[PDB]
Order: sequence, then structure tokens, then C-alpha cells
Amino acid sequence: GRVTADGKHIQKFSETARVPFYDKTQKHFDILDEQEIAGEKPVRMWVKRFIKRLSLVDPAKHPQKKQDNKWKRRKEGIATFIEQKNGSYYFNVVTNNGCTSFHLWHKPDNFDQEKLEGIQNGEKLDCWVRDSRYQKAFQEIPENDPDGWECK
Repeated sequence: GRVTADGKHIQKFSETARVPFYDKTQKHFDILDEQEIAGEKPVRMWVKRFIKRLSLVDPAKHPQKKQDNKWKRRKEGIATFIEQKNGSYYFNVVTNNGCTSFHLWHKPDNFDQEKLEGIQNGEKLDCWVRDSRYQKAFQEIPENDPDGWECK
């Protein structure tokens, strides 16, 4: 909540979202002003709500990992690769049936490391999607994910 102009009333908020400080992945104590640390001026943030997670390897998860009861919402998936990094692999997935396709990164697992053999810069392959919990909000956007972050 928040107290109003007079000292007799409290207005109610809707929900919360955490913002990382005291870390070495963003810059908040050098972009924000001094008045905003006391928190008395509404500023814009980018709320994130759910992250796309994948498990492409189906045979190593159906008879030994279907006790998770979380992967009840697998729909489809297409995937590619455009840039190689130290430990993760690029992917581009379509959302439901051909409405929106965007990017993600995935840590390749030992049951999925047999699905990639060195991906060409544009070669195609299937995918498997899921949307998992997330509750955060940054200043501008992360420099690694151009996902749908709602401006609030």
C-alpha cells in the first residue's frame, strides 16, 4: 500500500515485482536520481512475467521425468541457431501456431547434446516449449532477451 496526501488514508496497490540491486549485472545506483531512492515519484519499469523453458529431448523425459507434473502445457516448437556462445545455444521459437516467433537461449543438456551436432547459422529443427514462473523488472531491458516486457 501507500499512504495518501493526508495522514488518514491508505491507497491499495495491485501486486509487486522485485528489482535486482547490489549485484554486478545492471546499473541502478548510477542511472536513478537521488529523490527516487526515497521512493516518492512514479518511475517506469519493465515487468517480466514468465520465461520460456525447453526440453527438446522427449525420450529421456517421458518415462523418467513425467512425475514433474509441470510440463502439462507442451504445445509445439520450431527452432534454429544464429550465434554461438560459451555454454548456451541460440533458438528461435514460434509462439502457438504462427502468430509470433522470437528468440531465446538454452543450456544444452546431455540428453539434448545428441540433438545438436554443430548447428548451421540457419538450419532448422523442431522444439518443445513451456512457460515458467518469473517475477522481475529491470530499468531498460536485458541485453540478452528481446522478449515481451510490459512497460508499467
